[PDB]
Amino acid sequence: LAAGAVILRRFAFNAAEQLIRDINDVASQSPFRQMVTPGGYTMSVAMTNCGHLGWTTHRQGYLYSPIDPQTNKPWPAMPQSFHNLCQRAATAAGYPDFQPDACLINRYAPGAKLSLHQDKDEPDLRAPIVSVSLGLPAIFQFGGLKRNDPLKRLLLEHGDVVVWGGESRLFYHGIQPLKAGFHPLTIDCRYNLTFRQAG
Ligand SMILES: [Fe+2]
Repeated sequence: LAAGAVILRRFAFNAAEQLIRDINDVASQSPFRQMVTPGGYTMSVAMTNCGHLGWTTHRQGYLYSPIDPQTNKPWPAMPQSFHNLCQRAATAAGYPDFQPDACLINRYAPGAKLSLHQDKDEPDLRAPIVSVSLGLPAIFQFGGLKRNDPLKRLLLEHGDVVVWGGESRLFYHGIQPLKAGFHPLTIDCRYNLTFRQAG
């Protein structure tokens, strides 16, 4: 249970193949890189973006930038398949006016994790985040408004779409070490797209 969250399991199953082709297309211009946190530690989750803006780490913290700091080129345009799926997901959730300008693509290798954090770099925290999972299953862990609040678990599998709105939007969250295994479309990893209204 998560207030404001609309869980649409296997919603992106049909679009999955095209999404993976489009991730590889995005990755050819802006490669997956394990971003260095402000404290000097490399993240285990490999990331990249597409859209006008893109999430990245820098010296003084976290920010959205229209430029990829590794390639020094802008982030690739958001694929049509990405726009179409996010629009369908958002509309089904009660947000037909949601128009993302940023999509953070997370790649999880076996054992890759993401510790507890909040997504608060966006200007309007009332605007939801559309999460699309592809490939190997992962355990999404979440608390509440505070970091010491009781942790709940949710498995996110291939094609699972969640629209994190309302209270759920501000929840402290993370991903547990990705269990090893096989998936027909991604081989040995998990991909996660998080559409954001960043401008
Ligand atoms: Fe997050």
